[PDB]
Amino acid sequence: EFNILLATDSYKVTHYKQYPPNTSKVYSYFECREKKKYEETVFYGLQYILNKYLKGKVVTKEKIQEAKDVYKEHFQDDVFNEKGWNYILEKYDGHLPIEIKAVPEGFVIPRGNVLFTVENTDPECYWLTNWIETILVQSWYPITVATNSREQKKILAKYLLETSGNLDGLEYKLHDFGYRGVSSQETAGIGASAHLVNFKGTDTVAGLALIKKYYGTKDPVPGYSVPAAEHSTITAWGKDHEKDAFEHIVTQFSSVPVSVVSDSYDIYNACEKIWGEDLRHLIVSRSTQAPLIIRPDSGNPLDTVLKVLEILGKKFPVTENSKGYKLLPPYLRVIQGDGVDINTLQEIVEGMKQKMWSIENIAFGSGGGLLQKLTRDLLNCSFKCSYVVTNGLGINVFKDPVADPNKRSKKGRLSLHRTPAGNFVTLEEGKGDLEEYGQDLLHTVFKNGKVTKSYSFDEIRKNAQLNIELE
Amino acid sequence: EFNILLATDSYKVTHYKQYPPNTSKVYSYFECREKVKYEETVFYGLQYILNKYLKGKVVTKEKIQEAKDVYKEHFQDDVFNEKGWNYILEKYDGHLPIEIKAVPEGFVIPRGNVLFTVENTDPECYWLTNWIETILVQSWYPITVATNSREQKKILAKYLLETSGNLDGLEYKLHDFGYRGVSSQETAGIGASAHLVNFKGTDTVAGLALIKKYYGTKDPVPGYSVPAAEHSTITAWGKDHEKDAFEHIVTQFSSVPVSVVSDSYDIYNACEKIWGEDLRHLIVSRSTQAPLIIRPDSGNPLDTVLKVLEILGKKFPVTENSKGYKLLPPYLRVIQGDGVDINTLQEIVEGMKQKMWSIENIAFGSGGGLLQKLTRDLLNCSFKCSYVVTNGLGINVFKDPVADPNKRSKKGRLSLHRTPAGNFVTLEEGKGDLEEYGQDLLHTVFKNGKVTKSYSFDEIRKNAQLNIEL
Ligand SMILES: CC(=O)Nc1ccc(NC(=O)C2CC2)cc1
Ligand SMILES: CC(=O)Nc1ccc(NC(=O)C2CC2)cc1
Repeated sequence: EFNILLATDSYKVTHYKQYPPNTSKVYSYFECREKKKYEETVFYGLQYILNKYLKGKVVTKEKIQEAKDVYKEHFQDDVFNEKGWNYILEKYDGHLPIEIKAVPEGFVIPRGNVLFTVENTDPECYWLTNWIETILVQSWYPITVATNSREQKKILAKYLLETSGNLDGLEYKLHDFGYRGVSSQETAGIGASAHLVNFKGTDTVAGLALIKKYYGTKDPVPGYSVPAAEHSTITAWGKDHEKDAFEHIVTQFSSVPVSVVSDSYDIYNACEKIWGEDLRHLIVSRSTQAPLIIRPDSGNPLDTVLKVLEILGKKFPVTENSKGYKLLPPYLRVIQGDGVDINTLQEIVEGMKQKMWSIENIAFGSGGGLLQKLTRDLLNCSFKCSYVVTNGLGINVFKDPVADPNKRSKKGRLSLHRTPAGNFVTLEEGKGDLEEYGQDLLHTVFKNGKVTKSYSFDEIRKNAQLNIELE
Repeated sequence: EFNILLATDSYKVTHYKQYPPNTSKVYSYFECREKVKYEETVFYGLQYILNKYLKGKVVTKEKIQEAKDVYKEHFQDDVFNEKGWNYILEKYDGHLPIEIKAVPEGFVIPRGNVLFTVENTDPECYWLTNWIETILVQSWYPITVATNSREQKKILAKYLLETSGNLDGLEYKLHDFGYRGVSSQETAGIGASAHLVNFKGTDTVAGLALIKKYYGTKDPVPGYSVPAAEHSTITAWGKDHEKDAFEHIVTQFSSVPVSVVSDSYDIYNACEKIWGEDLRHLIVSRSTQAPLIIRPDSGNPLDTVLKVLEILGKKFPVTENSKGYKLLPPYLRVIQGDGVDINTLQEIVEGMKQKMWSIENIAFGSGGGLLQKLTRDLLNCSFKCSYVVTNGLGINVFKDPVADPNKRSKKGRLSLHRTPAGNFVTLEEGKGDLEEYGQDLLHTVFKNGKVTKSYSFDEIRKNAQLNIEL
């Protein structure tokens, strides 16, 4: 069973002996720090952490004893705020005396703005604000996945609109194949749910359950998939029988869309000879609601995609759309699911555009690039103390390392506001109290062990829409 | 509650309909495919997966119904193999009819060798082998952390041995600060445990419990930490009171080691004037068992370490060790916990060596670089079918993409062997049965719902030792 007393950076266990004596309040904030591109970030994932880990009776006698026993061996010393944890158990029935205020989930906010703040609601628990830094900072992950996923959506929308004249199917153009490429089951669910803020396609089922339990959607599920082969279901037929495997699978799945990996031995032979000749009669007969989707999975991603389209365009009837771009027949599409990240995604669609291929023709799958090849440094996700009260006097605190101005932190009590031009500004030093900038956009979401404001996944999706979708 | 019917890639739900008719056996294997350079990998972490997710009754009526309802909406179609899962429920009381063979955990094996194999033990459950690919493939993560952690130990060992003449304290030279920098609580525990294969220092508490539950150590805990400041415990005193903060903290922790972040405003001032002058009397009085450990945390990592050392060298009595390298007094050390990954670690220790500073003087902390900035591509961790039986005939299967020879997979039944020179070789096409290469080095670790062979964390550590330690 999860124990919040064991869910912090070890050294934090020792911090109740380090703050200035007579400190009644520690107030800290989280930002995606500006770095001297990722100019705006989707705020998502806090509500999961609040419900799964922080809410309700999270302290018990047994949990305190367990922690005491572990830390004694871990430190080879007795340092551990047993009294402090007892106080929360006795006075608040194990509920964290903490208030967290946050921007609504789904909101898209420029770098360098306060996204949430944390403070203790009882003077005795001044040490608790930063105890829970470790667990709260892990919000960097769904924030970064949602943000990086949204940025790939911008690229797709731009090129889809240019080559086709509309955005139809945009929400299916980047599929999550990341289940096997992430570091754990829990990461898989969190990461999949963050991708679903922006798209509807995922093969990692864990994302669905998480969304239902922690956020909720009107639709039965937030995510979808279609029948698809892997290399094992082709190669199991034997090297001389790829055609047989192909024929079997497309016939099994004759009325739904079907993805078939085509590069087991020779992707170009498979497209030109097998699909394009031997089995062409099983492809051209297919419904528009059930195309064959050809899946290359090796080689230079751009070069392979172009050569695959070139091959197919000579074997199947291609049309030219109203924008001047070439379009495969509706029963035939391509998915590139190898080597895809935000950099290569851009290179592929631009390369397709150069060769006059509509983005209508293709969709993308991303695994490690989508859910694993990301770090806290990408958006400089960071949690810092900005305000303390000591001897009843509030003081604005901050770091400002001489060798790195980029690591300077904000001062005092913070608030987030709309500017007169409609942008965002973070006010420091309690200047929000002057009320010159309209309402603070941060809302209380957690207070004294209870979740006080929640968002549905439908609202979050609405908040995270692209401008191009809006327009 | 975790449901293994829902812990696969969505598309694998439809695979029982895609294999050749009358297939009775699917046999697959995992390798770190040969292409840095990461020539050898530590095999670690399968035992966690076996126990937490695969063993015992993993199928119930409720889990079957649950997955049915989920997949119906997910595919917008009824495609779930309800009958197959019911067969396992009814026949084997929900225990998986699967056999897994694996190299011992902690083993250091060159790239391109079979590390584990998977096959169904019941003909009806031919589809089961690749259903669990997704869960088993996540072993890439502990393998890669452990391997990358060990590669850094190799670097530290070389430079420590060169500058000091021994390896004393090596196991504490790379400390895990990755708890906040990983993608989840579960990942934190797994990765920390993998780091602990090589080192004893971690602030990621979750690692200890994982090891205790799934592996076990003779000692009460496998990892240790020491009291340390963060920016909030320095800055909370106010910008004009950094000295007061330093004095309070080193006085509170006067007889244990204490790490004190010193770059809140001006690292160089902090070292030269605050520590080196104002509070010097509180530092030179400390025990060898309780040093002050000064922690810079910003600026170019190499330049910052070198300047911090030059500053301290002029304020405190420096000795020259037997190898001719400079050594701070035993009550004073440094930890660099910013910008550290396998690349910069190398640059820092080489830079220290060039300036005649012993590696004894320093330790490193790494977070995202240690536990998060790694992918399945680093070691090319990959799971592939190599052998099937269809119509009673065994077939050696494989992929071999024309535009990428690096993606070619192995053929047939596999086994791992010791060569005449004492190295590892993987034999394909069932050739291990010819008995020209001695016994198979893989062991059966899982069979029909039971873990059949396991390793303590102490055994794993021993297996993973560096040659220089041996
Ligand atoms: C629009 C589209 O192409 N969707 C789509 C295509 C393929 C897959 N799935 C696969 O290709 C799996 C085998 C990897 C999922 C959605
Ligand atoms: C040998 C050594 O220097 N160990 C060591 C030093 C510092 C810390 N911990 C910290 O510096 C925490 C503040 C980040 C842990 C172990």
